[PDB]
Amino acid sequence: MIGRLRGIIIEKQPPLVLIEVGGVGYEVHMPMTCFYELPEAGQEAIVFTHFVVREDAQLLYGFNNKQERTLFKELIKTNGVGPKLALAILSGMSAQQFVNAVEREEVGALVKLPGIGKKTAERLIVEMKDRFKGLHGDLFDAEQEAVAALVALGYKPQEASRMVSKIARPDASSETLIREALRAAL
Amino acid sequence: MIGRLRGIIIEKQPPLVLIEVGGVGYEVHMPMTCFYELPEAGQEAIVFTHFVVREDAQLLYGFNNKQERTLFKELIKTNGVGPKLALAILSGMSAQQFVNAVEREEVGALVKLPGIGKKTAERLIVEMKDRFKGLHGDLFDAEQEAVAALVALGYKPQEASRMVSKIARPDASSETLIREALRAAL
Amino acid sequence: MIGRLRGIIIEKQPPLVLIEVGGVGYEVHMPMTCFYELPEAGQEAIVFTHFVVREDAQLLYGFNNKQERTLFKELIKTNGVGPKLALAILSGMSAQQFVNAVEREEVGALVKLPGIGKKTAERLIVEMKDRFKGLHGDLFDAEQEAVAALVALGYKPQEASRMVSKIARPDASSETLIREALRAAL
Amino acid sequence: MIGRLRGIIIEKQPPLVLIEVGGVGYEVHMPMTCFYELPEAGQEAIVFTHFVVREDAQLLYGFNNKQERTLFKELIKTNGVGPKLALAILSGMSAQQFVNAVEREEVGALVKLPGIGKKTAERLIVEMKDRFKGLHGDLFDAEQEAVAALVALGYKPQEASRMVSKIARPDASSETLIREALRAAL
Repeated sequence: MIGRLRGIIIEKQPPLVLIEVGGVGYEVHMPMTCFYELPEAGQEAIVFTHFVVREDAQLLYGFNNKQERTLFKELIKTNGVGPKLALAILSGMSAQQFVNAVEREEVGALVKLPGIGKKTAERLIVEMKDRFKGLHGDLFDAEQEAVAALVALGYKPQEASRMVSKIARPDASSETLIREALRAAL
Repeated sequence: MIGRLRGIIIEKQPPLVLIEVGGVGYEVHMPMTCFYELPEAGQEAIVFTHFVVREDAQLLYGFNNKQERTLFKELIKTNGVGPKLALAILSGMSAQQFVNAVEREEVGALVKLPGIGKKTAERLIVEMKDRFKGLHGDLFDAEQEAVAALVALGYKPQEASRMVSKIARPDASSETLIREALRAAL
Repeated sequence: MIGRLRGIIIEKQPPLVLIEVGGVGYEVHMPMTCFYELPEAGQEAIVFTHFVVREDAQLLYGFNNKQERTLFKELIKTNGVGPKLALAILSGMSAQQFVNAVEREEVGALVKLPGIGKKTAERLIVEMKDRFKGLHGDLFDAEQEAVAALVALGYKPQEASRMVSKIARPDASSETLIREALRAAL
Repeated sequence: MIGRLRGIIIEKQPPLVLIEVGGVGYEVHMPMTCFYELPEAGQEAIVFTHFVVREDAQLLYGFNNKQERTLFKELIKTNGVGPKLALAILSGMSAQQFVNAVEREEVGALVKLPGIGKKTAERLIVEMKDRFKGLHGDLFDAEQEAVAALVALGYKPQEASRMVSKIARPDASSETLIREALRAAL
C-alpha cells in the first residue's frame, strides 16, 4: 500500500537509504543507478516505492520515477528473478540500457551479473520482450490510461482496446472515456 | 485497522489514487463511481478505507462514504466475489443502482461485467437480498446503533433486538441503551 | 508494536472508535465500559492499545488505562477466550467487577454473557485467579518493576525475586536494581 | 522496513520503552545496557530499530547505535538464539564485553545467562568469532562501504574485494568505487 515516500535523507549505505518521514526512519533498498541521483543527506527526497510483504519481513524497494518501478515490478514477475536480483540488474545498468539490451536480445550483457546464469538470461529477454509490447511507455495518454483502467477492472487488453475505440474522442479525459466505455457495454 | 485517510491527492491513475498523508503516499484502489467524485490533484480528500491483509500483499480499497464501503464489505463475503470483482461491480454501476438491481433481481445487468458469470450473478442477488434485510440503511438511529453494538458483542440479532425493546426509550443515546440493555441481562 | 494512540476522535460506533492520528484514521475496538469514558467527538483521546496481528487482518483493541489492557491480555491467554469474547466480558462488567467476580468465584455472573458457557466460565475463574497472584497490581514499585524486567529477560519469577532481595535497597530506582541484580549473578 | 524512530519517551518499563512519534506510541524492546543510556521521559530519543515480523505479532527491538543493532542481528542468526535471548545477552553485558568474551572464548561468562546452556554457549562463541572477521568494525571507509554494497548485490565477499582493488583509489567516494567497480565487470 505504500507507493511514495517524501522525507529527509538521514543516511546513505548503498544500496540502502534511510528516509525520515515524520520521525519514522524508513529503510529503502534502491538500485545503484537510482542511488547516484539522490539528493544529499539532510535534504528532502521523493522516492517511488514497491512494498514487498513476506511472512518473515516487510521491505521497501525505492526508485526515482514510476518507469523504473514498473520495470522492477515487471522483472520480479519472472520465475528465477526476485527483488535482490532485480536490484542487481538495475545496479549494473540503467533502466534504458536494460530495455535496450532486451530489445536487441543481448544475452551476454546480462550473463555477467551475479545470481542469474545463461538460460535465465535468455528466458528473461524472451519474457521481458513480450511484456514490453503491452507496457506503458516512454522507456518501453487519456485513451491508453482508459484501457489500463479497464484492464485493471478485469477486461482483457484487446477487448478493452475495443471499448476505447468506439467512443474514443481525442481531446477528452481518461475518466470520461472510462465512464463512456463502461456505459456502452452494460 | 486503517479506516480513514485524509491527505493530499498526489496522482490519479484510475482505479488507483495516491494520497499523501504526512509524507507517506498511500495507494488507494477505488471503484470508478467513487473515482469521479474525487477532488482535484493537490487538494485534500477524505476516503473511507478497507484494509485487505494478505501474506503476499497489503492493500487499501477506498470509498467516498461508509455506505459504499459496507456494500463492498458485504459483497466480498460471497464466495466467488473478491475485491477486484467488487471493484468492477461498483465501477460499472453506482451503489444505488447495484442495490436497485439486487432488489428487483436484475440478473442480466450484472452478467455483462467481467469475471462473474450467470450462476454467480444469480447467487449474488439471492445472497445480497438476504443480507440487506439486517443491513444498516439509507441505501439498503440510537436504538439501531445499540442493537448493532450488542450483535458485535456476540448476541444474535433477534435477541439483541429483544434487549433493545424492553428499555428502549425514544430520545435517548445509543450508549445508555447499550448500558441499560446489558445491565438488565446479567 | 503499537502501544498507544493519541489523536482526535472522529466517530463513535460502539464498540468501534475512529481516532485520527496525523490524517490516519485508526479503527479501535473498545470494551463498552471504557467506551463510556471517552471524550467527545472532535476532542483528543489517549487510548492504550493491543495490536492483534493475523494473516487475514490487523486489529487494534483499545482501553483507557494499562490495567484494563493487561486484564484483556491476560484474558485472551485462556483457550476458548479470544478478543471478541474478552471484549464482551469487559462490556458486561468493569475491570474491577470482573476481578471481584474472579476472586469470589462467581461463576453465574459470567455464564450469562454470550459465547462462553459453564465449563469455560469455571475454567476462566480458576485460571484467572492463578494468574492474578503474580500479576502487577492496583486492580489485581521499583523492586517489583525490577523483578518484572528480570522475568522478561528469561529468569523464573521466584529466582528473579531472589535476585531482587540480596541487593534490594529501598529508595532506589528499578534500573539500578536491575543493573545491580544482573551484575551479581554473572 | 522501520530502521529508526525519533520521538518523545512517554514511559519506561524495562525492557520496554514507549516512544511517541506523531501521536503513535511505539513499544520498543531494548537490551538493559542500552536502556541505561536513554534520556528522561518527556525528552526526545533516537533509537535504531530492528523490526521482527511474525504471523502472530509485529515487534520493534531498539538500540542506541548501529553497532549494537548489527550485533543483535548477527546474534539472532544462530540456531537456538532468538530475540529474547539476544535481548538477555545484551542486558547481562555490554556489546564491547560480549565481543571481548567472544574473542577470548570465555564460555563461562555466558553460561550463567538464562535460556542458553553450555553447548549453545560454545557454538555461539565459535559462530560469532567466524562472523566477526567479515563484520563491519569499530566494535568487532569508502572502500569497505563499496565492498559491502557489492556483497549486497550478490557478489561473494572475496570477489567483491577483488573488484574494489583494481580501481580502488584512496580519497574517493564509495559510490564512485561501486560505479567504477561495476562498470569494469560487465
